[PDB]
Amino acid sequence: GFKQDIATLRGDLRTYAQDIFLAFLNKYPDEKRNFKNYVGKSDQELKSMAKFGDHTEKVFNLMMEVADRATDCVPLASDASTLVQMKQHSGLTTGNFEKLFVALVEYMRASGQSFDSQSWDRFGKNLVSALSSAGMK
Ligand code: HEM
Ligand SMILES: Oc1c(F)cccc1F
Repeated sequence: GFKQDIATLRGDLRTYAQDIFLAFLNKYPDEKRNFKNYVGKSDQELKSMAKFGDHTEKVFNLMMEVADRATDCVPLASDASTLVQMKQHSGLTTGNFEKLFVALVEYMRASGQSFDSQSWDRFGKNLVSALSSAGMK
């Protein structure tokens, strides 16, 4: 289930962090509007670019801590506040987060693996609600 999935993802974190973010950017090409540096690059090129590797691993590190601190796929209000109050997310709306989690869930569905995709889908919808509650537009 959800907790084991966090351990699975952490066990190959750099490869999952990259592959899931790339699934997000390729499913939602207009999301590159927040990532000008990424435009006109193939996956393999992105995975050579220093800000890409470092950003993707920092997102997935923090994602997994918020998932690990959740109860029944419901994130802490404190983690939602932190995410809202981040200077880097100045531009962002919950729709950015909804899309990341749709891609994650669809990546998990297509994997050969026994990920609890139901629980990640629930986690993403609960995170979006929390973010709204904490001030994100
Ligand atoms: C659970 C979900 C997410 C977590 C935990 C998270 C976490 C983080 C963290 C820790 C940073 C700081 C990275 C750094 O600059 O060192 C960051 C930066 C950033 N995040 Fe997020 N993030 C999430 C979702 C999103 C989404 C969905 C977007 C855009 C669609 C986004 C866009 C950014 C951008 C643009 C930056 C800084 C500029 C750059 O990418 O280089 N984040 N995020
Ligand atoms: O505690 C944190 C951070 F330090 C960064 C992003 C999200 C989060 F919940």
